[PDB]
Amino acid sequence: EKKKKLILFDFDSTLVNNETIDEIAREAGVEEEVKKITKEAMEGKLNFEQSLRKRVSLLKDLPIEKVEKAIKRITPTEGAEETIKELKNRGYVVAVVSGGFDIAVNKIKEKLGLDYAFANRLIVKDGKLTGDVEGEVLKENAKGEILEKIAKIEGINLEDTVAVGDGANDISMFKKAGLKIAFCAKPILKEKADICIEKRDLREILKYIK
Ligand SMILES: [Mg+2]
Repeated sequence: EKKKKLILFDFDSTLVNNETIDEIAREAGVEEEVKKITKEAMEGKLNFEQSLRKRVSLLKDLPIEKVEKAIKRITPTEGAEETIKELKNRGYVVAVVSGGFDIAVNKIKEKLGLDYAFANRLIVKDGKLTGDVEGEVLKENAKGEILEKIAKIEGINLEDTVAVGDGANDISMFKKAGLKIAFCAKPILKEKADICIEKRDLREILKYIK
């Protein structure tokens, strides 16, 4: 009869080792420029949505096959599946909320056995990226809105939620969460975290969760 907890994870650099957008940028020949903007966005120096639309536009015309080649290089962070299975083993609900893309996130949702997955989407036409991106994980308070929505669906009080993030777009998720864990995170998020983990193994979060 114990109560369930809801645990939300950020995708890029948290559940997986890579930054999806930077990997696709490599295939489009704009890795350096995109990497730089990604770093500023995660450090909180830029509005997230404007920074993402700017990086995605540099991907215009990339064939879908090259997008997949970049996605295939994405690997799960050390300890990811074991950690998710242990949380589910306790009866907890687990979700991934990402400013990244369904094309990468959908895969990991099934691979790791997550209950919820929210991400943006790359627009495609004639088998190539158009350079646009649309979705519900763009606005500054988007992740916090999703955390509240999932918690309501599950009947779980916000005090019983845990957010694990690593970038500035995880700040709104931290505002609503009962426990805030910064996983090998940028300074702007570490300032706001309850706990900061710097060892790159997702199982390290289990020590802090009953
Ligand atoms: Mg991240």
